[PDB]
Amino acid sequence: GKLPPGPTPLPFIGNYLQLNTEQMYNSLMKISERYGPVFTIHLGPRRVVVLCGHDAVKEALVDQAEEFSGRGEQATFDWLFKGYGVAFSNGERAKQLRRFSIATLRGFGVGKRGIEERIQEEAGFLIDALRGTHGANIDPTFFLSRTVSNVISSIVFGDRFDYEDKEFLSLLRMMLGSFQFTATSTGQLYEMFSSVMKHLPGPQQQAFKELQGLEDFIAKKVEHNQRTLDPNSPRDFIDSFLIRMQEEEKNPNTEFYLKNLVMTTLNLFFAGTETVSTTLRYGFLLLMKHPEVEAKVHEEIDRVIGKNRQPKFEDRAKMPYTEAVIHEIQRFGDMLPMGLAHRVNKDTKFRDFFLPKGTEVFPMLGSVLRDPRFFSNPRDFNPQHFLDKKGQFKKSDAFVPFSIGKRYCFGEGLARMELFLFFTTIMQNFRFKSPQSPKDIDVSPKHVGFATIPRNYTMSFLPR
Ligand code: HEM
Ligand SMILES: CN(CCCC(=O)c1cccnc1)N=O
Ligand SMILES: CN(CCCC(=O)c1cccnc1)N=O
Repeated sequence: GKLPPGPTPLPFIGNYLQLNTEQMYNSLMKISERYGPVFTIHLGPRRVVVLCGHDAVKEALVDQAEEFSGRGEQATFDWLFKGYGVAFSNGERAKQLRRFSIATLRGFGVGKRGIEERIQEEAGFLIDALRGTHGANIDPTFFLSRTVSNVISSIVFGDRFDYEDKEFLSLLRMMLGSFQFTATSTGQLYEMFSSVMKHLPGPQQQAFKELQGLEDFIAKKVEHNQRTLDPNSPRDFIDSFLIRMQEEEKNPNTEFYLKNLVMTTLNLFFAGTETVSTTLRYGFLLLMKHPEVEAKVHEEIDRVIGKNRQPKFEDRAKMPYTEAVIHEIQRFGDMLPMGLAHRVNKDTKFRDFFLPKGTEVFPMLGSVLRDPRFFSNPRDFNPQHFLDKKGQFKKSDAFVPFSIGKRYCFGEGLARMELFLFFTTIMQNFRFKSPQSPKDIDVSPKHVGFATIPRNYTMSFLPR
């Protein structure tokens, strides 16, 4: 029993005095610099091992992939999921749900021509919607989120929602509110002190109501799908999972049952909406602070693609600049700064430390995206980070916004395709005008915590 070094905690409050709830990333970088790249923290009463920089994250999550593939505690969410659903499960449950969720999303077209066509189909509606604003200043938040969510929604529910469906707008707010809550100083405090904070009035109460709203909605859709299920012709992710529950009814230890379906579906609908939506939203702001970057992306679209032919995922090979920009938006944007919490599944020897079974591990993916050894200017927006001196696309080992190892984001293929298609389709059609000159636009985050949330803004879409 020999743990990574770390600051001496106080009872219950843990390392609270050294952890500034407003910028947790800075606090943890300060502690790493003091104690070393691998260190122990007390997040309220919870003992956690933290990993800082590429080497430390990669050594754990890759070199010891099997030991570090457990899912740790996440207080904003555990009260609801309770260890069910793909994203929140462990061991055997995680393997089954993951394997099926992957096979099933491939079956509806993910990673092939079919999802490409669904994204092109949905982008079309966004085009119509944005033209329909006639260059007025709009908050792009829900314009983007409607379109993004409709891709995953098609797959998981069988049909897109209408843009004017008021229940659809509601659900989107639920996702937006609860996602942002994990970025706030209150979200951070909650992670430390949930056993008290759950019973107190506060922004946490609204996050709970939204997460509950999302669950009740998925439950209601699953009930409807049961009542009308055709077991030889599945219309969606829900049907396929239902069909698989039928087939596993004889196995009293199956992971395939209603709770795991509701929770996994919740995971896909939520994960499939908010991250891509937020990445787009941050990217637009970044591109209006950098019109010379927007311009070069424009000339690349104009040259490889055209003013009208709709982007296909193949075009990216011939567009290293746009690809560098997109990746740079993901690296700069640092959507999930701690990823999702991990834990060791067995007693584990890591460097010269011993991590007993169940030890919680926070991979600092943000410390990797901003690791100075991999990025010439880690703290600037610089597409040159993903370009060689020939102007060709250059991959980086520190490019980890989807995490790495056994639990890596299996939405990765889908996200990359959406980001490329949606950036390129939108920018084909419109240039972005800010009601502010490039130099007064603040690209620093509104909230940084378990998510990175861009500042509110408005913008004009001006047609080409
Ligand atoms: C820009 C978009 C996205 C980013 C930045 C992102 C990032 C991440 C990260 C950092 C994790 C944690 C993996 C770990 O435990 O280490 C994760 C997990 C996960 N993501 Fe995403 N993701 C994105 C899009 C999506 C999409 C579109 C889906 C829907 C298919 C999705 C579904 C999932 C699921 C189901 C997990 C849990 C996997 C598991 O527990 O084994 N993600 N994602
Ligand atoms: C409420 N939500 C919590 C976790 C979602 C998640 O794991 C995620 C989010 C963005 C990208 N990939 C995964 N899941 O339903
Ligand atoms: C917003 N984000 C959730 C971040 C996961 C989280 O809540 C957490 C908690 C403790 C340590 N690491 C991540 N996913 O949608």
